[PDB]
Amino acid sequence: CKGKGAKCSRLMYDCCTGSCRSGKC
Repeated sequence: CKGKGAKCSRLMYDCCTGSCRSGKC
């Protein structure tokens, strides 16, 4: 996963601090 506002995916939600938001957590 990753920190908020970091690289993300709305199919993985590789956001430690949240969900994905158009490729940014």
